[PDB]
Amino acid sequence: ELPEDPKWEFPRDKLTLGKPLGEGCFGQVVMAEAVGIKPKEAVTVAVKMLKDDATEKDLSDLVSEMEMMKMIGKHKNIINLLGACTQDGPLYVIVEYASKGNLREYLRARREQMTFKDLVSCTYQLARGMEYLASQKCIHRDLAARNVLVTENNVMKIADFGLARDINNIDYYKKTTNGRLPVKWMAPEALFDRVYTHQSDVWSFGVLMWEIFTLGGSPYPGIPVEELFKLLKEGHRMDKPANCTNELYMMMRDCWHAVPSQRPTFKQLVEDLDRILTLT
Amino acid sequence: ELPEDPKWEFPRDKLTLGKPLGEGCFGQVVMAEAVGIKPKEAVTVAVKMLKDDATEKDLSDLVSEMEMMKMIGKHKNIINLLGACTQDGPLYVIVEYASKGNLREYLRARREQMTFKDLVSCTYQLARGMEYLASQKCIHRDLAARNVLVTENNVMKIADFGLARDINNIDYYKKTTNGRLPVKWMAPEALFDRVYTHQSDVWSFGVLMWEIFTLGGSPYPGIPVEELFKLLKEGHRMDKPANCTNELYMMMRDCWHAVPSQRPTFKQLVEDLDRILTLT
Amino acid sequence: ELPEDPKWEFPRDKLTLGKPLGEGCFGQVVMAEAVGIKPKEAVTVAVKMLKDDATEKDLSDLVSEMEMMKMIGKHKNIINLLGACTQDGPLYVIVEYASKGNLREYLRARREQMTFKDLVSCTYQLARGMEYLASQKCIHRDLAARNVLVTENNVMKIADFGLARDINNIDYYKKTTNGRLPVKWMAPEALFDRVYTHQSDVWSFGVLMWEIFTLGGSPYPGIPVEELFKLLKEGHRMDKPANCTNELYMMMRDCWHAVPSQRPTFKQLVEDLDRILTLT
Amino acid sequence: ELPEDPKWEFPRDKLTLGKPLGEGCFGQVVMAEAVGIKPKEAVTVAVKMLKDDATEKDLSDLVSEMEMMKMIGKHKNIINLLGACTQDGPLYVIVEYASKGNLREYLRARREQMTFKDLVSCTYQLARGMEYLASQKCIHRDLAARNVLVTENNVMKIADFGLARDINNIDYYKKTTNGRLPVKWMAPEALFDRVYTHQSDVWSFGVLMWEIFTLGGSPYPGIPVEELFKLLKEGHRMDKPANCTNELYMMMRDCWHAVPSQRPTFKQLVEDLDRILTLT
Ligand SMILES: CC(C)(N)c1ccc(-c2nc(Nc3ccc(CCN4CCOCC4)cc3)ncc2Cl)cc1
Ligand SMILES: CC(C)(N)c1ccc(-c2nc(Nc3ccc(CCN4CCOCC4)cc3)ncc2Cl)cc1
Ligand SMILES: CC(C)(N)c1ccc(-c2nc(Nc3ccc(CCN4CCOCC4)cc3)ncc2Cl)cc1
Ligand SMILES: CC(C)(N)c1ccc(-c2nc(Nc3ccc(CCN4CCOCC4)cc3)ncc2Cl)cc1
Repeated sequence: ELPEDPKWEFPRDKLTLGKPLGEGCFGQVVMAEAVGIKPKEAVTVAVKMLKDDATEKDLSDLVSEMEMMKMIGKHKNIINLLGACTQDGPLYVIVEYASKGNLREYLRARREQMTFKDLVSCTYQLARGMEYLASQKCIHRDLAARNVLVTENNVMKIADFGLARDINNIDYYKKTTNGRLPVKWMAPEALFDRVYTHQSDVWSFGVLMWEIFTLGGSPYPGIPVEELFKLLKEGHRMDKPANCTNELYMMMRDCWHAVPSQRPTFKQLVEDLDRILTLT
Repeated sequence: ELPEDPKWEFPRDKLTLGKPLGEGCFGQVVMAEAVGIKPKEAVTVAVKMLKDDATEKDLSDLVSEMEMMKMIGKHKNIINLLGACTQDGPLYVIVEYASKGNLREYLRARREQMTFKDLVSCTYQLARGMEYLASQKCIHRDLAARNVLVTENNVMKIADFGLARDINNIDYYKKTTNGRLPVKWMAPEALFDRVYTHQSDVWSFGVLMWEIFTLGGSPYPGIPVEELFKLLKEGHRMDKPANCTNELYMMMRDCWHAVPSQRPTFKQLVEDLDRILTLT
Repeated sequence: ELPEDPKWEFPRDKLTLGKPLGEGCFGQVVMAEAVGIKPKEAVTVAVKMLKDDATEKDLSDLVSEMEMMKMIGKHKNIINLLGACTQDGPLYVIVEYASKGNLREYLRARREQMTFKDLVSCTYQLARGMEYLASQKCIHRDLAARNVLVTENNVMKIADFGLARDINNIDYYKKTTNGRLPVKWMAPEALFDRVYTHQSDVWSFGVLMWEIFTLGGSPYPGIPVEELFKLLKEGHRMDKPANCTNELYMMMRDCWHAVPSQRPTFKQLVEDLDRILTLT
Repeated sequence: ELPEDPKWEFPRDKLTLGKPLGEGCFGQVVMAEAVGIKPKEAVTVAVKMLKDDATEKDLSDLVSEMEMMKMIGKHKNIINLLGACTQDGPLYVIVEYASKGNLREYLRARREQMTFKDLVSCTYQLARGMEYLASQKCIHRDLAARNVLVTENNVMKIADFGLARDINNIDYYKKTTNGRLPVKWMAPEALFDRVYTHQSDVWSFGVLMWEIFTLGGSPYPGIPVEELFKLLKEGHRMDKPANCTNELYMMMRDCWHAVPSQRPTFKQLVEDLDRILTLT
């Protein structure tokens, strides 16, 4: 059924599936080996594919993710699309491999020992990735620690574009009902007003920072998602994590302004975060 | 709520609403006069706006239509977006005025007297408009006679982009359930397979030709939409209209091939239709 | 395609279509004559049917309306389902005929002369109809003046159940995104919280009262739907119509309490409205 | 946010969470102990709850499942709803515990040794459960081996009602787009025609039988979900599993008739399956 794309197509015989990296929401990812880089030698990659119980939504999400990674482009703070097996056979999305795993699990481990200087660097990389994304006119809609992978040598890479959208010409004003996004990372306009913008992503980024500075802590601790709907309206916000500069918490609190225009842009988070690193 | 766009914004005091051109599915259009073209004099235009009972879908559709007309661009066989009043007040979408009305009502009238040479010219213009649209990577999804307007001097213009989509980077494979498109103009893959492509639009164009050559006739005469679901699967198609070249009916029948890839592209319909006109 | 229902099926030869009563959102209604009541003589009825450009949504809405009117039952303040032509041919929904037309247009006319005593009676009937509906565990979701018909002798009848739902066992908590309901009649939880209950309908009823006491006035005069989203959050409400008891406006204002549980039930509106009538 | 239900409410202090039984699609289930049966002693139960990354869909699904289990009722071949913690705190759905696990994993294990007589008994129980469900006017929409649990003493229990629907008064004709159902278990009308009936469930049951008689085999072996769309149209079906009576395969093949009305009802599968067991 799927159409063809010559520039991205990759021969099935040059791929050898292996150890399953983990099951997802609309499929699963397994470790693999692919012959084709321009050296033409075996480099380790990750292959996202469907399961037996796949639904049409699962199918459409994975295809969407493949199509998003193509328009986004090449960047070091995001996982790059290497190749894909679409023609005659099961869909395979070939992306780069991240040896350390996901940011959440990574952080919760080292609590060798990790430093504060690292956390600011870690956050800065992510700010850079999101700045680029926003420049490409793409809204992620699912920014979280679990969705950030870390390779060998510790490079921060934003992953999982199954829910991302192309905002180049269309913004989906009053069309995005956002019922499939995790509530604890959603901005108020996303939850109640049927809209999603770059400013909505900065809110989520704010929550991402909290996860980092708590070493993989779960947002709104002790507060179930079901009561968060009214609390968010009341103006409730999370408090400062013991192990965070008073300048950092103000950045978080800034991403959490009820009014979208009053929140900082990703370019701003880049400049300000760059400053703090130099003075660390 | 709506963001701003300087290049397209138009002052409310320079607009004078008037005679209602007709009610639609998600609002209504009225005749107006606007001072701002670069002469700076009063030119007649059409203003699309919401009604009192507007829904959020109605709202989102109209905004979508405005955003689509911006990425599509300037073309003579499509109604151009002139201006828009978004800032502080009711949304107003200012597009050009078509004096004769819609193709369907237009055709059903003259049955002075109209010629066959006209019908081929009429169809050719439409083929040109759709070729351009496809080039801009836009799928209309609602091509029909009622959605084609004709100005003074008889220029064919494709209108109503509330259902159109941007296919530049994303195609919506297995996501488009297409429940809001008129069934008698829908291609089989659109109705059953959760997809919509340029080839799907050629099918609809095929039905548009039938409407033209029957002088505003209603597709599948005597067949209710409710039984069309099974008939379309059986391979049922419409027959040749008495007042149509045997070469024309083959073009229609070609747009109606169950397999999308076996249908002609819009560029082909351009070349072939151009040929027939010269020999008319 | 549609299944069969013996108890409601009505022979096509005993029906004679006629004057079109008006076009709708998902079809149209025309005046007709049907032989079959138990006298077996020609009684005037209204037939709801699809148009040529019908969509699958239009189709599904009309079928839904037919199925809703069956579970709701027999009541004088609601338009009753008389019969239906589903088997072999175009779907026809046969409901009773209302000679005066819709409440909105009706009211805007007489502004012979109508009295205040009438308006309270008119509102009381509607309160009775909605009480019954709520008892049948049905949420209308589209209560408005335009959706209330008035027969000969002036009986108030609630119509148009295409958007109504069955709440008997399922309530659709966080599933109802409500994007197809007119915003000026929607309750805040309906617009922002992805829920709809009987309390949501009382809000709409509150707006219905305003329409009545303004003689077919348009809600939130001078305020476009697009700015109503923020105003509703601010706590903005409509003010008292000159030609309304100070006791009435308090009932309206009571249907408009931000908290659903603080609004009056339909049974309460019945008792209180019954009181005022006796003292009029 | 969630309303209250006295007859089903269960005190949080009388529940002790424990070992996680496994993660799901919209939450997770953990083993627990609850004091309240009418003995008033500690009985093991299973608690379905949300995770930190829960979405509004996840939330709405779990609530839907709780509401479905209430209207369905008490039956031995389905997992019964014991209690629920909704008021003030995280939503907890308390259902009965199944010690052996899910049918799929169960079967794939014993391939002590299991007999053919068992498989017919196993299939018969499931036929009984589904007959009852259909009687209650509920469509499961997700019948599969993975969704059938087996308790101690080997009783077959149908689980996971997050996707189930109430068909009592409404059937959702042309409304059910079914994009969240696993394709390998879907009936053709479900996949292409926007409908779902009891006959659609018999198809899935047909696939369930295949899973049983292959000892937890994966449907359409070697055929990826992506090519199944065209194959299903071509009339392709699965072949007889080596370890299945020629009378059984005919029952499967009967559930797989393209025309819904030509498939057997659940009552029929009950009578016929009951016959074969007696002669085993
Ligand atoms: C979102 C989701 C779930 N679909 C998902 C899951 C995995 C990935 C992913 N993971 C890795 N690399 C990697 C390496 C080690 C481990 C750790 C695995 N773990 C360690 C502990 O023991 C059990 C296995 C995990 C991942 N590389 C690329 C990608 Cl694209 C992306 C999305
Ligand atoms: C799709 C829909 C309905 N929303 C819709 C409706 C109208 C238009 C539209 N119509 C005109 N010009 C025009 C001129 C005359 C008549 C004829 C009007 N008619 C003639 C007979 O007497 C009654 C009025 C009709 C239109 N110009 C621009 C536009 Cl954008 C577009 C879409
Ligand atoms: C919601 C919608 C639009 N689909 C719709 C439209 C019409 C009805 C409806 N209308 C009537 N009776 C009636 C009588 C007179 C007039 C007045 C007609 N009007 C008067 C002025 O001149 C032009 C025609 C209008 C209606 N009876 C039963 C029904 Cl079920 C229901 C819904
Ligand atoms: C659909 C889904 C996933 N959400 C899901 C998951 C679990 C259940 C469920 N499971 C059990 N009992 C049980 C006992 C043992 C094992 C085996 C667990 N397994 C064994 C092998 O080692 C690892 C753990 C599994 C389940 N009881 C009641 C319920 Cl309601 C229902 C749905």
